[PDB]
Order: sequence, then C-alpha cells, then structure tokens
Amino acid sequence: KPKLHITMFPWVAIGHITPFIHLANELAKRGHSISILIPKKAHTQLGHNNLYPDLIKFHIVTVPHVEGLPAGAETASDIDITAKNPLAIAFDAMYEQVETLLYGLKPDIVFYDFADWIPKLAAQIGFKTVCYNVICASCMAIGIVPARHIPKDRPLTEEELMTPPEGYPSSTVVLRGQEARTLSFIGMDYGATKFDVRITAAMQGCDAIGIRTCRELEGPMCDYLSAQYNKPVFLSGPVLPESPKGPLEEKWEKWLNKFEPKSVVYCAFGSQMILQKNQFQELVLGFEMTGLPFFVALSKPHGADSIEEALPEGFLERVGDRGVVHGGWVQQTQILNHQSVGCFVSHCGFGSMWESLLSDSQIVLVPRLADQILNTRLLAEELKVAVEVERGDMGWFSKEDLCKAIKSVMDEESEVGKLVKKNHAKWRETLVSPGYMDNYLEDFIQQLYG
Amino acid sequence: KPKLHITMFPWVAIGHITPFIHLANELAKRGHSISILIPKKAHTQLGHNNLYPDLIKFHIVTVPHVEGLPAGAETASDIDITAKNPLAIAFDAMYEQVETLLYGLKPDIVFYDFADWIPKLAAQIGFKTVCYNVICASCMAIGIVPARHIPKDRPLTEEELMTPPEGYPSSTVVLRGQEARTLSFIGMDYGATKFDVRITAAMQGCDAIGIRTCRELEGPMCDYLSAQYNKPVFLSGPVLPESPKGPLEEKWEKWLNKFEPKSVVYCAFGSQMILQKNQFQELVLGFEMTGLPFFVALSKPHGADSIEEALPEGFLERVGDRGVVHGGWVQQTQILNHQSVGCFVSHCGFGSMWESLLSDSQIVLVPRLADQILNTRLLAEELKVAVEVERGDMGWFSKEDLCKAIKSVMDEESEVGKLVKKNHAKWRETLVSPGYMDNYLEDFIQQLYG
Ligand SMILES: O=c1ccn([C@@H]2O[C@H](COP(=O)(O)OP(=O)(O)O)[C@@H](O)[C@H]2O)c(=O)[nH]1
Ligand SMILES: O=c1ccn([C@@H]2O[C@H](COP(=O)(O)OP(=O)(O)O)[C@@H](O)[C@H]2O)c(=O)[nH]1
Repeated sequence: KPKLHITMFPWVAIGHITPFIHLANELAKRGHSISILIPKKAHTQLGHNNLYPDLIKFHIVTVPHVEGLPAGAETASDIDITAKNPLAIAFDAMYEQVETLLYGLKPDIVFYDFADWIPKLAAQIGFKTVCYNVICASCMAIGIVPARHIPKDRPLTEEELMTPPEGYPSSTVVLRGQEARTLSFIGMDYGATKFDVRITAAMQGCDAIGIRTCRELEGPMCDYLSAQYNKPVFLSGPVLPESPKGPLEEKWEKWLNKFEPKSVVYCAFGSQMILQKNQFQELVLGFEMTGLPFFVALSKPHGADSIEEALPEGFLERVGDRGVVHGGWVQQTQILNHQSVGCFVSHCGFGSMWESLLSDSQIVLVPRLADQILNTRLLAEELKVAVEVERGDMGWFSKEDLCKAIKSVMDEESEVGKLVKKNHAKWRETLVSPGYMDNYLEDFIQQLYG
Repeated sequence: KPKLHITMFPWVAIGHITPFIHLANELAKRGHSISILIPKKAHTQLGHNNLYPDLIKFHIVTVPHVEGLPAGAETASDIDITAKNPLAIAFDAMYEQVETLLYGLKPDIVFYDFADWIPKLAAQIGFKTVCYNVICASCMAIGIVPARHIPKDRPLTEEELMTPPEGYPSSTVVLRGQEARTLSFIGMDYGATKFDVRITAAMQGCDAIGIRTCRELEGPMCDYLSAQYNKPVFLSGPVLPESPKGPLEEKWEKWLNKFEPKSVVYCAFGSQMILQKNQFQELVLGFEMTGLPFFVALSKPHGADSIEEALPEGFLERVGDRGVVHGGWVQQTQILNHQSVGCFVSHCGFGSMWESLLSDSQIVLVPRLADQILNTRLLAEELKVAVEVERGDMGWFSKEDLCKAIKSVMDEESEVGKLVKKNHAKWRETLVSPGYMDNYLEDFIQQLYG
C-alpha cells in the first residue's frame, strides 16, 4: 500500500506541538509524509527536532493580531492568563490560511486537537481526521463527555467538578474536594466559545479519537470515551522520544558514586513548573528531614536571585554533602539510570511518569495539575506502584508529609515500600519488553488505514 | 415526550418568511411551541396567517438603518437591486437583538437560512440548529456545494456556471447555454461577504439540513447534499398550505361552463412575476394561435394603464369569448379543479408546481428563474409528466413555441400528450395518497427530536 500523507495542525502551545512532532517522527520513520503547520516562533524553537527532513515538512501559519493580543504573541508561552481569549480567537482566525494550505497539501488524514473547525474543512476538502490528545484519557473521560452536563451560562460548582460523569469507569481515579478547582478549566471561556463546547465539537467531528496512551494503563477510560462519543479510539502509545545519549555530567556521576546503590533520592518537577518560595523552602526542608542523600533539580522561585538566596537560612551548612539543590537543567534519564539513585520524587508529569515507570526507582508523586493528580491516583491508588504525598488546600505540601512518603518507600523495613516495588517491577517488565512500544505504533498506523 | 420549543429566524423576504410560517403552522398543530422573529411590516402583512396563536408567537425585530438603505425598507420586496448589499448588512446587523431574544426564548431548535452567524449563537447559548431551505434541493446541489470551487475574487464564467459539480446526480436536471446567468447569484456579493461564503458557512454550521421537498421527487439531490456537507438532511415535505375552501367566482364558473370538459387552457405565472409588454403580447398571441379556449390570469406590464391597453391591436375583437385575459388575482386552485380545465401553463414556481402535480390537468412549463428551470427539467425531462417551452437568450419565448407546446399536450392525437398524462397520473396517485404529506411531517418532527 502507498504511504500516507498526514497533515498536523496542533494548538499553539509548546506542550501540544512537541508531542505531535514526536508522533510525526515515528510516522516518518515508517515512511509516511508529514506536514506540520505551526507559528514562526515555535518553528524556530523546535526546528532541530525534525529527524526526517525529507518526509517531515514545516509550513508556517501566521497568528493574526486581534483585539487584545500582545504584540509578537504566537504561542501560549508568550501570553499570561489575561490574553487567553485573544490567543484562542487568533487561533480560530487562522482557519482560512489552514484551508488554503490543506487545498494544496491534499492530505489523506489531518491530526488536530483544539481546532474544532477542522472537520468542517474535512468535508469541504475531502480528508479524514483524527482528534489526537496528548493529555491523559482519564482527564478527557472524567471531564468533557456527553454524560456530564455543563451549563453554558454559569461555571460548574466544586461539587459538580468533584462528581464523575455517569458511567465513569473508576472509583479510584477521581478528584477529591480540594482538587476540584484543578478541573475547572473544562468549562472556562476559551475565545469565542467555552472550552467544553470546543472540545465536544472536536470529539464529535473527528473520524477517530487518538490518545497518547496504552491499553494496559488506561483501557477502561478509552472504552468509556469510545462509547460516549460513539467513535473508534486509536492508541498511539506514549510515543516517548529517544532519551538523551552521551555521558552523564562527570561531577554528578562522581558525587552520586560517593553514595551507596539505590540510596539517593532524585527530585524534579518537569520543565514548566516553578515553585513559590515558601513551598520551595518547605520542599528542601522535607528532603533534609529524611536524613537520606538527595539530588533535587528545581528552578529557583520567581524573582529570586539564586537558589541559595531562596533557600532557608542555615540549610546549606547543615546538609553538607548529603544533598544537592541545583537550579540548572540536568540529564534526568541518565541520573535515573545511575545505580546510586533509588527514588524519584516528581509531579507525575507525562514524561516523568513514564520515566519513573521504566526505571527501577521507587516512585513518589507530588502532583499539581488535574492530569498529574489523576495519573497519581492511577499509579498510587489503582496500580499501587507508587505513593502519593498528602497535600493541602492549594496543593500545598508540608515537609513532614513529604518526608514520611519518601521514608515509606525507602526503608527496607517498610511493608508499603516492598509492596510498591514489587508492583512496580511487574509493570516495568511489561512496559520494557521488546516490541511493546512498536506494537502500538504499528497498530495505530494500521488503524489509520481503515 | 415533551413538546419542542422552536425559534425561526428567516431571511427578510416574504418568499422566505411565508414557508417558514407554513412549517410553523404544521408544527404547532402537533403541539410544538414556535417563536418567529420578523420585521414589523412583514408581521402586519402576514399576521393573519397564524392559525395557532397560543403556540405560535411573533417577535418583532427592528431592521437597522445602515448606509444606502432606503427609508422604511425592511424586506427584499421594499428594495430594488441597488440596495441588495445594504439590506444584507442590515439583516446581519440585527445579530444583537436576535441574540437577546434567543437568550429569553431559550429554544430547543432554531431554524435559519441566510443568517450564517446563527450557529455561532448556537454555540454560545446552547441550542441545536436546522438550516431550512425553501428552494429546491437540485438548486442547492448544483450550486453551492464543496465539489464546486468558487473564487473569492473573480466571478464564475458562464461555462463554470453551466458545468454541474463533480458527482452531481442528474444528467437531466441541468442548465443550458444562455440559462447560465440564472445561477450567477451563487457568487454574487451579498453584504459583507459573497453569497456562496455565507451559504457555505450556514450549511456547514447547522446541526442538520432541512429541505422543503420529498424523497420521491428529489432523493438523489438530498443524498448528494448530505454526502457533500457530511450532514443529515431532513425532508419536511412540500408543506403545502390548505387551499382556500371558497365557492369559485360565479362569473368564471359560468364562463368555464360554456366550454367542453378538459378543453380549457389555464395560465398563471405566480404572485411575483410581471411580464414586459413585448413578452406579454407574444404570450397572448400564442394562446390565440392554438385556437383553444384559454384563461390567462396575469398582472399587466409595469406602468401600463390596463391589461387591454397592453394587448396587441385587435386581439380582443378576434378572440371574442374564446379566451379571457384577466389582470386580477384569481382562485387558481378552484379553477384548476373545474372540469372544463384540461391544461395549466405556468412558470413552475413552487406552489404552481405542486398544484399542477396534484391536478389532473396537463402541465406546460415556462420557467424564468433558476429553480423554476431545474424543476421544469425534472418534470418535463426527468419524469416526463410535463412539456417545456423553448426559450430564448433572455428567457424570451416565441408565440409559435408556446402554441406548439400547448398543442402537443392538448391534442388527443398527440403521442406526447398521451405520455405526459399517463406519467402525471402515476405521480398524482402517489402524491395524493392518504398520509403521504403527514408521514413526511411526522418523520421530520421525529428527526428533530433526534
Ligand atoms: O531537569 C530536568 C527536568 C525535566 N527533564 C525532562 O523534561 C521532560 C518533560 O517533563 P514532564 O513531561 O515529566 O513534565 P512537564 O515538563 O510536562 O511539566 C521529561 O522527559 C524529563 O526527563 C529533564 O530532562 N531535566
Ligand atoms: O392569480 C393567482 C396567481 C397565483 N395564485 C397562487 O399563488 C401561489 C404562489 O405561486 P407560485 O408559488 O407558483 O409562484 P411564486 O409566487 O413563488 O412566483 C400559488 O399557490 C397559486 O395558487 C393564485 O391563487 N392566484
């Protein structure tokens, strides 16, 4: 059969564009032609990521200036929350450029997420569509689904956000009372329409729903979504990029080598999150309390001159060589693979979650966003491969709760540590077995053909 | 099941508002609540048509004055072609009042045709929409459809207008040669946008397409439109208003009784058309040529003192009592049912088309507008229940051509006459069968519930 030509049109945020590029590389690796339509700044930012330049082509789309849009703003990273609606309205206004490009490109299949109008173009130009979602299936399933009723005129109440929709498959993968605000985005105003109206049309318009997940983790959610929207659900798999090769930085390798195997606690909260100073101080003190060696790589809190200035007084001298607090970017995958590292404290962001699952380190989760919480519930509560830190009203976490969670996994005495480790081993050796990722890619491509 | 609440917002023309009222009367008969939004002058003209005042409510919308709009102009009837764009801009400018009214009415379903912005209000307020078209499916299918490409700049050449879209279901229901201009409206500027842009958004925005037609006549057209737009198509049926059950004027009953049964040729061209004097004279001369009794009810040409003054010299003396030319409105349906009448010459306007099909009279068609031509092609060529008069460059028809058409159906010898009568009898027996109209309405309502 001939290779497919697929055009991708993602929402204008780095967190959306990058996974599409990851999918595009896996598809082009199998010989399909991919055209990706993105703003100029994102292309300059992410242009090196193209691994198959003959097959993968970038086409620049101009972001129209509209009332309220800051000058030079093309992506979600450029704007603060005040400009949310104008960016969305600017995103909707590139309909007519996208129509012009698609007429020339003539793709077999178009991938989109937030552009609910693309199916209108599918009927006009004649192409199939996949609604491809980088975020968790549970988020979609618990949030914007026909079973849940969302009022047009008023926001959802906290109890409405807390209560899962009728037929929702899990009692475990649920939000609590204080975490409801994390789901309030589903009904938020997003340009001309509210977000749930936009997503509902995107899901109903597509030929198929695409989810960046695997059945073993999220099978019940995908079926619920398939029943709810009466659409086939295609699972690409996680589509994890090849993790960085080359030697780990020698200073870190030397410092880690001072410690015993599996004895070091590594902490990182992804590339986006920046903690507030009081939470930052509370976190480092929690690590100090454990008495174990710790390596924490975190951005300094906003407006702080340095990591040291943000630190609580006397912290450095007491810790000595036990711990490192580092303001810079680090080779996370190489550090996790180091023999000295035995525990990973993360926010359960998508990349960190999969790296934790693939690693042999103990998993401790401090989620902030709604997906991180739901994925934390899956890992800690449903699968019991991890423990979750208890958290306060704003998501705030105390040093005692963080210390107790780390100790619960790290001590050889602790029964919970043995239990999560045994469960973690069983999932890992499913997840790392040869062909597991590739089977998802192949079946996904085969589903595109249907 | 609970009754539906339906709001109708038709384009500001009497020819659009009245059929919407016809559907509204039929829907209210089955207990649904209808709110109809129209300008004040249209309400005074059409208010008596409301048969179910508890269920059907009129809400007045003010037509804003905008640059170039004639004073007091609220409908297409008020304005000449010079004001076409100002009327459209005024129609589009009543967006704010319609939005305010829709917030108050809170309808389940909204019916619209030219108001392409209505689906945007649907997304904001939360209602389903039907794009309801009084004009025939064939006109929609041949004209503004994704398969046809219309430049947003230059106009569609006569050969482009002549050529039907790719996949168009009929070879027969097509425009010929100099008729191409009759379709030129599809690309015309209509206020801020060109007409095909407005209709394309309206068709793509709706939840379903509604057509005032039946599957038996126009089924392939409806399917083509459904495939082209990837939308459900709902067939209301013709929704014919009940004929005015009144005694026929005695003078006409007496004059018709002078002649033999099925021997009289009746001619009328609808409620809108006014012939030019030269075409008017050519028409009456064609009737005289036939030698048959004739009754033609036509408006006198614009600016003419009387029908008699417009007549070619000597016409009334030669015809005597054989024929009548009447400048006034007549009871068309009762005259058709009179036993003396055997033939109906019409312009194939929508009402005259259905009345001819339901009658036992022979059908002779002289179409002027694009919908009238396509429906003439369906009746005369596709089904062969009628004959068509040949027409000249401007739609002009010669008196010799009209005489030959009438003689082809009226002469008992004519093989063509026997054929159209038999075919007409077959269709009439289907069309008048009990429950035929009501089944379409009931199925239409059931589709609305969906
Ligand atoms: O110091 C750091 C922090 C993060 N990451 C990488 O950043 C990626 C994205 O983080 P994740 O998806 O876990 O969370 P997010 O960045 O989306 O908030 C992961 O693959 C991590 O390996 C890294 O290499 N070094
Ligand atoms: O002298 C006349 C002319 C017309 N009609 C009626 O006017 C209606 C509208 O005509 P049609 O829809 O055929 O053409 P249009 O008015 O749309 O051009 C038809 O139902 C005719 O029966 C009538 O009763 N008397």
